[PDB]
Amino acid sequence: KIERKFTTAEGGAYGGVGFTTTVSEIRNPVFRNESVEVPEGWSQVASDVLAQKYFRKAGVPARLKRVKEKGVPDFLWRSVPLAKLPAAARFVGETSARQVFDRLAGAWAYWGWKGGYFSTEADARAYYDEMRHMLARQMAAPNSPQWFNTGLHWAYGIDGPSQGHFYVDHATGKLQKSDSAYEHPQPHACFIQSVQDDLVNEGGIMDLWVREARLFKYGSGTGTNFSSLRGEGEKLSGGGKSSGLMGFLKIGDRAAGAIKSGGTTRRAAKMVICDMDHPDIEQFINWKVIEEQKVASLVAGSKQHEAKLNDIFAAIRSFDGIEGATDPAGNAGLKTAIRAAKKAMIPETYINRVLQYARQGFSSIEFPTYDTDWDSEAYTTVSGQNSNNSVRVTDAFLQAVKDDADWALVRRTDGKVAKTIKARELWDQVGHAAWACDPGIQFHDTVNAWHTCPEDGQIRGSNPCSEYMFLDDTACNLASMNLLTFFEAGRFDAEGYVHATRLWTVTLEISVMMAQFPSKEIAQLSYDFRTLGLGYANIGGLLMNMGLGYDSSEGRALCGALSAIMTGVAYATSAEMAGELGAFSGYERNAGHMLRVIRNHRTAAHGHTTGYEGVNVSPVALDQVNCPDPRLVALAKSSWDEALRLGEAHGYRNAQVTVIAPTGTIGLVMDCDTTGIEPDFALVKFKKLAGGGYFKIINRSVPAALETLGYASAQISQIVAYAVGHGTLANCPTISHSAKIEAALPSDIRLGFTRAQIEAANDHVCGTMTLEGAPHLKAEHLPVFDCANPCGKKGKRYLSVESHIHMMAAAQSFISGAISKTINMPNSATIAETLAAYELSHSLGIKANALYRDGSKLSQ
Amino acid sequence: MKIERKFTTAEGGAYGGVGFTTTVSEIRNPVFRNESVEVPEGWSQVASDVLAQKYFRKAGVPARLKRVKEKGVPDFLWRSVPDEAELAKLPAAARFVGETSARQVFDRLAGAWAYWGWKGGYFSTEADARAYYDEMRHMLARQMAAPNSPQWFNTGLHWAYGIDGPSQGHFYVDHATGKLQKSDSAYEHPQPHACFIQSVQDDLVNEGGIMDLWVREARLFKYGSGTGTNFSSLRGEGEKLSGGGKSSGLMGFLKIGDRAAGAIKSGGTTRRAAKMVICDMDHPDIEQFINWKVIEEQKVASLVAGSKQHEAKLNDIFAAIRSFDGSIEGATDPAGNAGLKTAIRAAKKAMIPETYINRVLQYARQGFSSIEFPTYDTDWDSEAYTTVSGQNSNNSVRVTDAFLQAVKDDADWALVRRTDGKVAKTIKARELWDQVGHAAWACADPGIQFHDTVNAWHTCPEDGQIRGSNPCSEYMFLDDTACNLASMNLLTFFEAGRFDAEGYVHATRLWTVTLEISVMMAQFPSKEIAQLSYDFRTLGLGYANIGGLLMNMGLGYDSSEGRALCGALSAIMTGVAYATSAEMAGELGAFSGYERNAGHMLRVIRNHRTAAHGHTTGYEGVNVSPVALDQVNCPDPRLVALAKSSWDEALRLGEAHGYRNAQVTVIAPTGTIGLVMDCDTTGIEPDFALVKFKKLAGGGYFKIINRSVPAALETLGYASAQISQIVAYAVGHGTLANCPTISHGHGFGAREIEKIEAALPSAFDEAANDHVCGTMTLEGAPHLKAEHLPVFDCANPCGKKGKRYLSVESHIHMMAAAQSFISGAISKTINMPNSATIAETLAAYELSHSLGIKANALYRDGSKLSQP
Ligand SMILES: Nc1ncnc2c1ncn2[C@H]1C[C@H](O)[C@@H](COP(=O)(O)OP(=O)(O)OP(=O)(O)O)O1
Ligand SMILES: Nc1ncnc2c1ncn2[C@H]1C[C@H](O)[C@@H](COP(=O)(O)OP(=O)(O)OP(=O)(O)O)O1
Ligand SMILES: [Mg+2]
Ligand SMILES: [Mg+2]
Repeated sequence: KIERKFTTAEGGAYGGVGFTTTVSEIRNPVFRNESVEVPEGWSQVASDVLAQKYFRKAGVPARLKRVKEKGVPDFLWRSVPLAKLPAAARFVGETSARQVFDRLAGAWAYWGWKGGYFSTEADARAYYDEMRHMLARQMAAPNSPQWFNTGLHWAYGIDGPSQGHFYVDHATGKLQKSDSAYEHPQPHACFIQSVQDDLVNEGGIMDLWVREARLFKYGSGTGTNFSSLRGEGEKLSGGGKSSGLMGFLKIGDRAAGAIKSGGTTRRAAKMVICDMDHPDIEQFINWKVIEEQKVASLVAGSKQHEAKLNDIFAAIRSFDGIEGATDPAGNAGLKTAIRAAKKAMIPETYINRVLQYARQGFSSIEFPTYDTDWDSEAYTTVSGQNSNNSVRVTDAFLQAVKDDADWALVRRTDGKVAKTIKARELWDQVGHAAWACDPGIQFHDTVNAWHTCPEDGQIRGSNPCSEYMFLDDTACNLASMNLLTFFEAGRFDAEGYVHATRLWTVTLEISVMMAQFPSKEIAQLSYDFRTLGLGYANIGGLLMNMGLGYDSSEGRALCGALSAIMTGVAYATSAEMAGELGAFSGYERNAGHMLRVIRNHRTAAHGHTTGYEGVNVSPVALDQVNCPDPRLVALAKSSWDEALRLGEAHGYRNAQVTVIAPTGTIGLVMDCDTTGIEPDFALVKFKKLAGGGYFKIINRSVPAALETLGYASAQISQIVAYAVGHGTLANCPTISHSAKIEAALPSDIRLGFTRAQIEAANDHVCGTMTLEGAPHLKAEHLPVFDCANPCGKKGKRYLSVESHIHMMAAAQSFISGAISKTINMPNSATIAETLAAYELSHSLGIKANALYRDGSKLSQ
Repeated sequence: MKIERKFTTAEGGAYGGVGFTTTVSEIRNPVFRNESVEVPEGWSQVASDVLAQKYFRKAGVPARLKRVKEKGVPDFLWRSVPDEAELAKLPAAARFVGETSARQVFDRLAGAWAYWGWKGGYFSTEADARAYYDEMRHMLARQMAAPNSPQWFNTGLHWAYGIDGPSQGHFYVDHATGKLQKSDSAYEHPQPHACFIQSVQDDLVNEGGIMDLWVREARLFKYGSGTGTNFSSLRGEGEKLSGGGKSSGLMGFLKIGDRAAGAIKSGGTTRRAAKMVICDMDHPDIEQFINWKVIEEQKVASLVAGSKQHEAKLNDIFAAIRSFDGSIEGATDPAGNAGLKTAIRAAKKAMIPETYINRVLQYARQGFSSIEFPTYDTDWDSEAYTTVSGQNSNNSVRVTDAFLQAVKDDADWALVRRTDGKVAKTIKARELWDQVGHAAWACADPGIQFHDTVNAWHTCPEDGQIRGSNPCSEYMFLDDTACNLASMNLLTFFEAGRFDAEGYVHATRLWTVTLEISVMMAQFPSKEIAQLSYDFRTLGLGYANIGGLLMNMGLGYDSSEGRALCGALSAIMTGVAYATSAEMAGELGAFSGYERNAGHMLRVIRNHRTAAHGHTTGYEGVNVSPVALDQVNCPDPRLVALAKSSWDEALRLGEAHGYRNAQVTVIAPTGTIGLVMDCDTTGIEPDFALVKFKKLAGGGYFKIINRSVPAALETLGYASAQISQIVAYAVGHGTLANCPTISHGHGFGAREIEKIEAALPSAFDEAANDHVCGTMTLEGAPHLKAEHLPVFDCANPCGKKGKRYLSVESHIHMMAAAQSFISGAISKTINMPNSATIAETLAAYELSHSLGIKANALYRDGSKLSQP
């Protein structure tokens, strides 16, 4: 039975929340539509995403039916389909955010009782309402495929023919294939597919491209561990040798580059992992490195070709007295030009080719040159630029870290040593590759120390963002909650955080039941383990609304405390669903292992530094000391004391509870100041609206931040004008008096007018873009405003590399799947410091990570 | 059906008068050796090497065998399996060996044909089956004919040795029930088909779609087969999807299957994947298809130049820091190192991206004073050529007669969309023709296939138009069908100065039966191919060594007589083969798809027939009239009579019972089976040199005269006293006796002994070199008349001094004489001199269309970087 904490039955889901109307549009130097209706306090980057990312533009009719069901209530009856109107208006597109809200949360609760997740009809609406309130309050949101593909058959009756998509009955447990692609929604965007050492059969190499391409066609991402593939030189039973791992990786990389995510600008999300003991590991590590060099040589050689080949055209037309010019015997400078196209390594074929054109009386040569733009032809020529490539490393390899031991790259066919190598020498290649370009790293022993069901195999791979780590051929449904939107007044709504987690743990399962999967194996494996992926975001957005730095043990404490609460309330919620409907079919097989993941969790939640069973690196305990504790750190010990006790009685409905996803698109309709576990990137940003947009404003985070500290209202406006500027040169900048000030704060003049970069005008008319060296503010209270990058042109302080990592390790001891992250390092970063970030990550109990040095790639 | 004997007697068997002897085959680097090779005495060392290293079953052949008695099966046709009881009397190493004699190959080849043909009811009596068994093996031993390599690899392994294995994804149709089945075994049903034409639909991930095609293609590449597909059904780039968004275009998905083909070795060997990609001239992306390989060759060259420049210019940066005095960061800055500022200057003058100059600077700061920047070259197998795309495909363009008309009329050309059929973009037809000319002139691609000439001879239009071909463009039929090939060595039918037409008709009939039995015995790599191959049963009988036959008859390749002979021999082959098909349809019925295409095929047969009677008119529904059989110029008037009689009988029997097979003849390249047959020339090709290298058993070669040169000059009438002087002019006297430029001396009398005997190697280290090692040509030779000189023209000039060769026109007109009597097409790639222009390449494509040719391809010498 579910409660009611944010709504009343009399007011419904929208009592206390207003409503407005805005207009979304595009145009180049013509997609439009204006009726789009959006709730209160909603931004337009929120409103505009929903208008063409999540709205349906056609296919719903004007007014349509209910259907008689008898199981459960009237308000959750499906809708199904024109002589009222002409050919038009039988053809309408969505227009209000409540239309999608009611079809998302309605289809949630509709299927929800079909499975019997409710006790009474009173719970159905008390859940149908309570969840729409969090959608309108931007409190939480599921993954984007749910924002559109859920509830079109429930609320509108949209349907069509289908194939390839297979599901299972929620009541019988039988494998079925779909006759419709809409009546069974598709809530999953992550997939961890498998691949075998085989070409043409199912589950093989060429089959995987067929499996990935139907994923890419729908918009989902996929990740695969390819180390099952035998290396280059491994023999064939009745033939010769294999081409190698990289040769087949380039087939899939080329296929990902040609298949768009549903046809739009979005690239294909694809992850390519390889074990450290693979014979072709050095080719895998240096894949992006040498392909990046091919891009560099393509632009250098093409320009050198275009120049020299025209200088050879020079000597034949500089000749006046004939065309004896083709001969490299008697011409003004053709003997100089042929040795000028040599000299620069131009192949002899294209030099004779150019004078072969001249003998036909030809004017030109069409030799295109290439650049370093990322959508160029050069990058499309090379491989790798469509895959995220990580490396699976065992703790044994990083125990040859210290002993300077020898590493065995073992063959796949006959499990025999193919080549020996110093481990640090191989570790040296990993540091250089990521320093210049990739690969990411995933610690195989750390991720499997928290694997809930190892009897069904080891954790071998991840999704394109390394956030979801379960068995192969498993999907996952996602949802993240905007953290700061429970924060009104000075306390934080723990009353609502656990109600949000408990309620959102349930809706995620209901689409493990509601779903229709792109393959039959993934369909059953999903039903068998009912994996979940609940996360949070915007924690960096509140951590200074809090009033305390991102790089602060007082902040990692709060992070690990609410990360413990969410995952604890989620596991305890899943144990409550296992007593009413039964644990997931794969639990009893692994009841001994899954329960050990949970006791290791709350041992890390009780702050204990010891007592861990089966972990390779003991997780970072939760800081009992430095947490602000608005009745919180004890609440984290409360849920896992209850999740362990409840799970011991009924098991668990889900094998995994939580993740941390890069809530990029989904964090925009939520008005999340920061995304995922990240901090904010600036104290100054912009924002669009109807007619024209991107009038610059001040990050509303630090007005409320300094309000938390001892400060008067006019006594922080203080610094906003110091940071956003005055929008005029009207009174005492260095470019006032004399040489029309309706630039209206764009923050350029269309100088050569003698101005020794005295752009304190920019510091004046447009603000310092930073609070470093600001009026009034106490020195000890500015580290609480450090961002991801140095704020502004003259800002110099930022959150260091360990600030990002230590924040991660504090949360990962209380999350099922890894935290997705790529930390920017300064251009100064050396190869030693790059491995230092990886080596620090494993010692801190992190499962996966990714680096990027500033200015390292030609894609700048 | 009755099978007669012409080459054997029942008492003599298959090898009566055929002597067998044993040789040695060996391979190594500056590895594998077979000390056991038994071959017919006439076989060369090269043919033995091909047999031993490619066709012999190298392992798994049991040393003791035992027959499996079957009911109704003659005893000599019984299967055999390992004799497990008698194998245990041997050391474990001797129980399963490899094949050792050509007889084993011959026996298991014809044994399986006779065995399966018997169960299929193809033989009237046991005597006919034994005659077939005997005549088949005799021809194989006598190098008169050969099936395509997959038959040499695979046919008879299960029938002769019981060799078996598991099988997935392969299918066949039961000859008795007609129901589709799945193979339990990988060897019981042989896989004799080498070429496949495959369809693809405008779909990404459904069966028959794009990604599924790569799976199908990969399945063929693993076994060693080649693929051909017309991709014109794929959406143009920018065509909207009804689910929202555009398609990324045809070239993007072509890049996928091209990258897959480069990563899959055909047959697992060092061989490359045989892949044919075809686009229609009205496709919206036709411009990117035409200039595809043109741009990729530039990308290769840019990689060669850009990498070496990146190497050279970035090493100098290190040398500027290493020879700096010793502050090593007042060394990394160019403000304190004058030589370093010169290096960065020379690096940016080379257009090297500065994002890469900051890296090597930051790299030197940490202590490393070295870097590996790999540099690429123009070799075909190196990393540069596999980085780019297209290299794993033969790109052909499919041209309509209306387009060629629009080029003549300077009309404009619409590029039709695939979804709605509306005009994507209008282009001038002539400038589109100029790109095809410029592309093929620069990087050999694209080739061309004439859609209307191909479908003018399509015998089964009710089941669709011929849309594509096989990798070498000889097989042309419906999509999702295969074809088994076999070629006859024409020269073997020439002895005592006359062409044994009676035996040629005999070999055609028996090999037509053989190829049809191969359809019945086969298993196929997909259900649709298995069903369609069962329903139409296309055969690919062909020939080789017509150029070697022409030279042996004293006829030039570029002559009316040589073209009239090939047309007659091609008319007899296809005529007898079609008449044999019609007779087989008399006893067992026409193929399932014939009844609805009868009026269509019989029309094709009539045009073949009227082409045989010499009529320059009398063709039904044909866009470009074929080259009718030259009646007055053929050197043997009896062959012109036999051609007319064969097509009269082929149509008469077709009118009665139809035909067992929808296609029947083809001209394959015969590259490997030509070596095993010891054909002087392959397919329709002429010869290439007047002196050749003979391979010795242990290793090394030594040059000899083209064996057809003495036979030619005899036919023309040159006396034996003149023959030896003409040959020694070409091959040389081997060793410095008779020279008039530098010979005997004034010196060594001791080291002279075998200074001189060491002069046959023919490296020679003025015109004294031409004396001992020969001119290697016949122009300017003693005794030889000037009107007989063209008889020795070859595709390439011979020797360093030789200057005449066969014209491009000679090649094309020889094709046109044969194409009129070929079911499919003729695999040909014409090599043109480096001096050729873009207009001359288009003229070659234009001349081929006007002469009834179905497809062609050109390679200008020196055009590709791949050519050393
Ligand atoms: N023709 C080929 N060229 C190159 N690599 C190939 C080829 N065929 C297969 N491979 C590679 C792909 C895989 O890495 C590996 C196994 O492929 P496949 O032969 O289908 O497996 P298999 O399970 O049948 O084993 P085996 O080949 O030993 O019988 O060999
Ligand atoms: N996501 C994609 N990105 C790029 N091209 C795509 C994508 N999906 C399909 N295509 C291309 C592949 C083909 O060229 C063409 C049709 O493929 P597909 O959409 O699967 O066909 P379909 O038969 O389902 O038709 P339709 O898209 O009209 O419903 O579009
Ligand atoms: Mg295999
Ligand atoms: Mg589609």
